Amino acid sequence: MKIIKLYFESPVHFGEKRLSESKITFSADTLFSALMIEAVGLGKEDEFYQLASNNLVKFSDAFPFIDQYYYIPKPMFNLKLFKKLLYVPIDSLEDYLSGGLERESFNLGKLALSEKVQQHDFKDSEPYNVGTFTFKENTGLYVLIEQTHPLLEELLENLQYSGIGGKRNSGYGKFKFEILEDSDIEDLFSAKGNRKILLSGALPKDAELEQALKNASYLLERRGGFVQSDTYATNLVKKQDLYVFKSGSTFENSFDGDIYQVGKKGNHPVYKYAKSFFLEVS
RNA sequence: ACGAGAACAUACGUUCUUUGAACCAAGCUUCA
Repeated sequence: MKIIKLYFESPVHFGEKRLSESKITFSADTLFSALMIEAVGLGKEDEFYQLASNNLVKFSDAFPFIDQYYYIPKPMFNLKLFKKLLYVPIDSLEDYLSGGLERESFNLGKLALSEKVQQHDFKDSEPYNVGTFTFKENTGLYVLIEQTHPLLEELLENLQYSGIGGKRNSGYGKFKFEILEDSDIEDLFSAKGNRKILLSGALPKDAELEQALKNASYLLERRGGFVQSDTYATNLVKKQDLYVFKSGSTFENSFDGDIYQVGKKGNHPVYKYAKSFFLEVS
Protein backbone atom coordinates (compact mmCIF):
# COMPACT_ATOMS: atom_id res chain seq x y z
CA MET A 1 0.00 0.00 0.00
CA LYS A 2 1.32 3.38 -1.13
CA ILE A 3 0.28 7.02 -0.77
CA ILE A 4 -0.19 9.87 -3.27
CA LYS A 5 0.44 13.09 -1.36
CA LEU A 6 -0.92 16.10 -3.25
CA TYR A 7 0.87 19.33 -2.36
CA PHE A 8 -1.17 22.14 -3.89
CA GLU A 9 0.37 25.21 -5.51
CA SER A 10 -2.91 27.04 -6.12
CA PRO A 11 -6.44 27.47 -4.81
CA VAL A 12 -8.72 24.54 -5.50
CA HIS A 13 -12.42 24.32 -6.14
CA PHE A 14 -14.18 21.04 -5.42
CA GLY A 15 -17.83 22.09 -5.59
CA GLU A 16 -20.72 19.89 -4.51
CA LYS A 17 -23.63 21.44 -6.36
CA ARG A 18 -22.21 24.94 -6.78
CA LEU A 19 -19.61 27.19 -8.22
CA SER A 20 -19.84 29.48 -5.18
CA GLU A 21 -19.32 26.79 -2.52
CA SER A 22 -16.48 24.32 -2.08
CA LYS A 23 -15.17 21.54 0.15
CA ILE A 24 -11.71 20.88 1.53
CA THR A 25 -11.10 17.60 -0.32
CA PHE A 26 -12.29 15.49 -3.24
CA SER A 27 -13.45 11.93 -3.77
CA ALA A 28 -12.58 8.80 -5.74
CA ASP A 29 -15.24 9.54 -8.36
CA THR A 30 -13.49 12.77 -9.28
CA LEU A 31 -9.99 11.31 -9.34
CA PHE A 32 -11.14 8.34 -11.43
CA SER A 33 -12.90 10.70 -13.85
CA ALA A 34 -9.83 12.92 -14.05
CA LEU A 35 -7.56 9.95 -14.72
CA MET A 36 -10.01 8.62 -17.32
CA ILE A 37 -9.96 11.99 -19.10
CA GLU A 38 -6.18 11.91 -19.02
CA ALA A 39 -6.34 8.37 -20.39
CA VAL A 40 -8.50 9.40 -23.33
CA GLY A 41 -6.04 12.22 -23.87
CA LEU A 42 -3.37 9.59 -24.53
CA GLY A 43 -5.58 6.72 -25.69
CA LYS A 44 -5.32 4.22 -22.82
CA GLU A 45 -8.84 4.32 -21.37
CA ASP A 46 -9.44 0.72 -22.39
CA GLU A 47 -6.36 -0.30 -20.42
CA PHE A 48 -7.21 1.93 -17.46
CA TYR A 49 -10.79 0.69 -17.11
CA GLN A 50 -9.56 -2.91 -17.36
CA LEU A 51 -7.04 -2.16 -14.62
CA ALA A 52 -9.60 -0.47 -12.40
CA SER A 53 -12.43 -2.96 -12.92
CA ASN A 54 -10.20 -5.96 -12.15
CA ASN A 55 -9.00 -4.33 -8.89
CA LEU A 56 -5.45 -3.76 -10.13
CA VAL A 57 -5.75 -0.15 -9.00
CA LYS A 58 -7.81 0.74 -5.93
CA PHE A 59 -7.76 4.25 -4.51
CA SER A 60 -9.75 5.91 -1.75
CA ASP A 61 -11.09 9.42 -1.47
CA ALA A 62 -8.48 12.12 -1.03
CA PHE A 63 -8.06 12.96 2.65
CA PRO A 64 -6.36 15.84 4.49
CA PHE A 65 -2.91 15.80 5.98
CA ILE A 66 -1.10 18.28 8.20
CA ASP A 67 2.56 17.76 9.28
CA GLN A 68 3.44 14.00 9.35
CA TYR A 69 -0.21 13.35 10.33
CA TYR A 70 -2.57 11.58 7.93
CA TYR A 71 -6.24 12.26 8.57
CA ILE A 72 -9.43 10.33 7.83
CA PRO A 73 -13.05 11.41 8.34
CA LYS A 74 -14.61 10.78 11.76
CA PRO A 75 -15.90 7.22 11.38
CA MET A 76 -19.58 6.76 12.10
CA PHE A 77 -19.40 4.24 14.90
CA ASN A 78 -22.66 2.90 16.32
CA LEU A 79 -21.23 2.70 19.84
CA LYS A 80 -23.53 3.17 22.83
CA LEU A 81 -21.83 5.73 25.08
CA PHE A 82 -16.74 15.90 19.55
CA LYS A 83 -19.66 16.80 17.31
CA LYS A 84 -17.58 19.64 15.86
CA LEU A 85 -14.79 17.13 15.22
CA LEU A 86 -14.74 15.95 11.62
CA TYR A 87 -11.29 14.46 11.03
CA VAL A 88 -9.45 12.14 13.40
CA PRO A 89 -5.90 11.00 12.51
CA ILE A 90 -5.72 7.51 11.06
CA ASP A 91 -3.09 6.26 13.51
CA SER A 92 -5.03 7.49 16.56
CA LEU A 93 -8.13 5.48 15.69
CA GLU A 94 -7.50 2.67 18.19
CA ASP A 95 -7.26 4.93 21.23
CA TYR A 96 -10.01 7.13 19.82
CA LEU A 97 -12.19 4.00 19.90
CA SER A 98 -10.95 2.61 23.23
CA GLY A 99 -12.12 5.64 25.22
CA GLY A 100 -13.48 9.15 25.08
CA LEU A 101 -10.34 10.74 23.64
CA GLU A 102 -8.36 16.61 21.08
CA ARG A 103 -4.59 16.50 21.47
CA GLU A 104 -4.03 19.25 18.89
CA SER A 105 -6.26 21.46 16.76
CA PHE A 106 -7.12 20.53 13.17
CA ASN A 107 -6.33 23.35 10.74
CA LEU A 108 -5.93 22.76 7.01
CA GLY A 109 -6.49 26.18 5.46
CA LYS A 110 -9.53 28.28 4.93
CA LEU A 111 -12.23 28.79 2.35
CA ALA A 112 -12.36 31.84 0.13
CA LEU A 113 -14.52 33.42 -2.54
CA SER A 114 -13.15 34.79 -5.79
CA GLU A 115 -15.06 37.69 -7.32
CA LYS A 116 -15.10 37.52 -11.11
CA VAL A 117 -17.05 39.23 -13.87
CA GLN A 118 -18.10 38.35 -17.42
CA GLN A 119 -17.20 41.53 -19.26
CA HIS A 120 -19.29 42.87 -22.13
CA ASP A 121 -18.35 45.68 -24.50
CA PHE A 122 -21.71 47.40 -25.04
CA LYS A 123 -23.59 45.92 -22.09
CA ASP A 124 -23.43 45.86 -18.30
CA SER A 125 -21.06 43.14 -17.16
CA GLU A 126 -22.17 39.98 -15.34
CA PRO A 127 -20.74 39.27 -11.88
CA TYR A 128 -20.26 35.71 -10.69
CA ASN A 129 -18.33 34.16 -7.86
CA VAL A 130 -16.21 31.05 -7.38
CA GLY A 131 -15.85 29.58 -3.92
CA THR A 132 -12.35 28.26 -3.38
CA PHE A 133 -10.20 26.75 -0.64
CA THR A 134 -6.55 27.59 -0.05
CA PHE A 135 -4.43 25.04 1.79
CA LYS A 136 -1.97 26.00 4.47
CA GLU A 137 1.74 26.14 3.73
CA ASN A 138 2.71 22.61 4.75
CA THR A 139 -0.61 20.77 4.30
CA GLY A 140 -2.36 19.03 1.43
CA LEU A 141 -4.26 15.89 0.49
CA TYR A 142 -3.23 12.26 0.17
CA VAL A 143 -4.75 9.25 -1.58
CA LEU A 144 -4.19 5.66 -0.47
CA ILE A 145 -3.46 3.13 -3.22
CA GLU A 146 -2.03 -0.36 -3.26
CA GLN A 147 -0.10 -2.44 -5.82
CA THR A 148 0.59 0.59 -7.99
CA HIS A 149 0.88 0.32 -11.74
CA PRO A 150 2.93 2.34 -14.26
CA LEU A 151 -0.25 3.42 -16.06
CA LEU A 152 -1.54 4.97 -12.83
CA GLU A 153 1.69 6.93 -12.40
CA GLU A 154 1.67 8.09 -16.04
CA LEU A 155 -1.94 9.24 -15.72
CA LEU A 156 -1.17 10.97 -12.42
CA GLU A 157 1.76 12.82 -13.97
CA ASN A 158 -0.44 13.90 -16.87
CA LEU A 159 -3.14 15.04 -14.42
CA GLN A 160 -0.47 17.02 -12.54
CA TYR A 161 -0.07 19.48 -15.42
CA SER A 162 -3.81 19.61 -16.19
CA GLY A 163 -5.62 20.36 -12.95
CA ILE A 164 -7.87 18.63 -10.42
CA GLY A 165 -11.32 19.90 -9.53
CA GLY A 166 -13.42 22.58 -11.11
CA LYS A 167 -12.46 25.78 -12.93
CA ARG A 168 -9.07 24.22 -13.56
CA ASN A 169 -8.41 26.05 -16.84
CA SER A 170 -9.43 29.32 -15.17
CA GLY A 171 -6.72 29.51 -12.54
CA TYR A 172 -7.22 26.68 -10.07
CA GLY A 173 -6.27 23.19 -9.14
CA LYS A 174 -2.59 22.70 -9.93
CA PHE A 175 -0.60 20.44 -7.64
CA LYS A 176 2.38 18.14 -7.40
CA PHE A 177 2.28 14.50 -6.38
CA GLU A 178 4.66 12.11 -4.67
CA ILE A 179 4.41 8.42 -3.80
CA LEU A 180 6.28 8.19 -0.44
CA GLU A 181 5.61 4.59 0.55
CA ASP A 182 5.02 4.43 4.30
CA SER A 183 5.51 1.60 6.78
CA ASP A 184 3.16 2.52 9.64
CA ILE A 185 0.06 3.06 7.48
CA GLU A 186 0.58 -0.22 5.63
CA ASP A 187 0.94 -2.09 8.93
CA LEU A 188 -2.20 -0.30 10.11
CA PHE A 189 -4.04 -1.48 7.01
CA SER A 190 -2.79 -5.07 6.89
CA ALA A 191 -4.17 -5.85 10.35
CA LYS A 192 -7.61 -7.45 10.32
CA GLY A 193 -10.51 -6.55 12.57
CA ASN A 194 -14.13 -7.28 13.34
CA ARG A 195 -15.41 -3.93 12.07
CA LYS A 196 -14.21 -2.33 8.85
CA ILE A 197 -14.34 1.37 8.01
CA LEU A 198 -15.15 2.40 4.45
CA LEU A 199 -12.78 4.86 2.84
CA SER A 200 -14.15 5.58 -0.65
CA GLY A 201 -17.52 6.61 -1.97
CA ALA A 202 -18.69 3.07 -2.55
CA LEU A 203 -21.98 1.45 -3.50
CA PRO A 204 -22.40 -2.34 -3.40
CA LYS A 205 -23.88 -4.26 -6.29
CA ASP A 206 -27.52 -5.29 -6.22
CA ALA A 207 -26.76 -8.87 -5.09
CA GLU A 208 -24.80 -7.76 -2.01
CA LEU A 209 -26.58 -4.62 -0.76
CA GLU A 210 -28.63 -6.57 1.79
CA GLN A 211 -25.48 -8.30 3.03
CA ALA A 212 -23.70 -4.94 3.30
CA LEU A 213 -26.42 -3.25 5.39
CA LYS A 214 -26.33 -5.65 8.34
CA ASN A 215 -24.79 -3.74 11.26
CA ALA A 216 -24.05 -0.61 9.29
CA SER A 217 -23.75 3.06 10.13
CA TYR A 218 -23.66 4.66 6.70
CA LEU A 219 -24.54 7.94 5.07
CA LEU A 220 -25.81 8.08 1.51
CA GLU A 221 -24.33 10.75 -0.74
CA ARG A 222 -25.71 11.90 -4.08
CA ARG A 223 -22.83 11.92 -6.57
CA GLY A 224 -23.70 13.19 -10.03
CA GLY A 225 -23.25 16.24 -12.23
CA PHE A 226 -22.70 17.15 -15.88
CA VAL A 227 -20.68 15.10 -18.33
CA GLN A 228 -17.30 16.67 -19.11
CA SER A 229 -16.16 15.71 -22.62
CA ASP A 230 -16.53 16.81 -26.22
CA THR A 231 -17.81 13.70 -27.98
CA TYR A 232 -20.86 13.08 -25.77
CA ALA A 233 -24.23 14.08 -27.22
CA THR A 234 -23.20 17.49 -28.81
CA ASN A 235 -24.67 19.53 -25.90
CA LEU A 236 -24.24 19.69 -22.14
CA VAL A 237 -26.08 16.89 -20.35
CA LYS A 238 -26.36 15.61 -16.77
CA LYS A 239 -25.25 12.09 -15.99
CA GLN A 240 -27.31 9.60 -14.01
CA ASP A 241 -27.53 10.36 -10.30
CA LEU A 242 -25.71 7.71 -8.27
CA TYR A 243 -26.23 7.48 -4.52
CA VAL A 244 -23.13 6.01 -2.90
CA PHE A 245 -22.11 5.66 0.72
CA LYS A 246 -20.09 8.50 2.22
CA SER A 247 -16.41 7.81 2.82
CA GLY A 248 -16.58 7.90 6.61
CA SER A 249 -19.01 5.00 6.83
CA THR A 250 -18.39 1.86 8.85
CA PHE A 251 -19.59 -1.66 8.13
CA GLU A 252 -19.62 -5.20 9.52
CA ASN A 253 -19.66 -7.12 6.23
CA SER A 254 -17.20 -6.41 3.45
CA PHE A 255 -18.05 -5.77 -0.17
CA ASP A 256 -16.36 -4.78 -3.40
CA GLY A 257 -18.15 -2.09 -5.34
CA ASP A 258 -18.45 -1.54 -9.06
CA ILE A 259 -17.49 1.10 -11.60
CA TYR A 260 -21.05 2.01 -12.50
CA GLN A 261 -22.04 3.43 -15.87
CA VAL A 262 -23.93 6.71 -15.53
CA GLY A 263 -23.84 7.72 -19.19
CA LYS A 264 -25.51 5.50 -21.77
CA LYS A 265 -27.15 7.77 -24.37
CA GLY A 266 -23.92 9.09 -25.85
CA ASN A 267 -21.05 8.21 -28.13
CA HIS A 268 -18.86 7.01 -25.25
CA PRO A 269 -19.67 5.58 -21.81
CA VAL A 270 -19.41 7.60 -18.60
CA TYR A 271 -18.13 5.77 -15.53
CA LYS A 272 -18.47 6.30 -11.78
CA TYR A 273 -15.96 4.61 -9.47
CA ALA A 274 -17.89 3.24 -6.51
CA LYS A 275 -15.45 0.49 -5.55
CA SER A 276 -14.90 -0.19 -1.87
CA PHE A 277 -11.80 0.55 0.19
CA PHE A 278 -11.74 -0.67 3.78
CA LEU A 279 -9.73 -0.14 6.96
CA GLU A 280 -10.05 -2.77 9.68
CA VAL A 281 -10.35 -1.81 13.36
CA SER A 282 -11.51 -3.54 16.53
C1' A B 1 -14.95 11.16 -19.64
C1' C B 2 -13.56 15.89 -12.66
C1' G B 3 -21.26 19.54 -9.91
C1' A B 4 -18.74 20.31 -14.66
C1' G B 5 -17.85 23.66 -19.90
C1' A B 6 -17.80 28.77 -21.38
C1' A B 7 -16.99 33.93 -18.50
C1' C B 8 -11.23 40.36 -17.56
C1' A B 9 -14.86 42.52 -11.16
C1' U B 10 -15.02 45.53 -15.88
C1' A B 11 -16.90 50.78 -17.77
C1' C B 12 -17.22 56.68 -16.89
C1' G B 13 -14.25 60.18 -12.72
C1' U B 14 -8.26 66.44 -12.79
C1' U B 15 -5.79 65.25 -5.20
C1' C B 16 -8.61 69.96 -7.30
C1' U B 17 -10.70 75.14 -5.77
C1' U B 18 -8.95 79.90 -1.70
C1' U B 19 -4.29 82.61 -0.59
C1' G B 20 2.21 88.33 -1.33
C1' A B 21 7.32 84.81 2.85
C1' A B 22 4.76 89.76 4.88
C1' C B 23 5.41 92.95 9.06
C1' C B 24 9.26 95.31 13.27
C1' A B 25 14.94 97.35 12.02
C1' A B 26 20.75 105.19 9.94
C1' G B 27 26.67 100.04 8.29
C1' C B 28 26.88 103.03 12.91
C1' U B 29 29.55 104.20 17.48
C1' U B 30 35.32 106.87 19.64
C1' C B 31 39.57 108.97 14.71
C1' A B 32 43.25 117.10 14.42
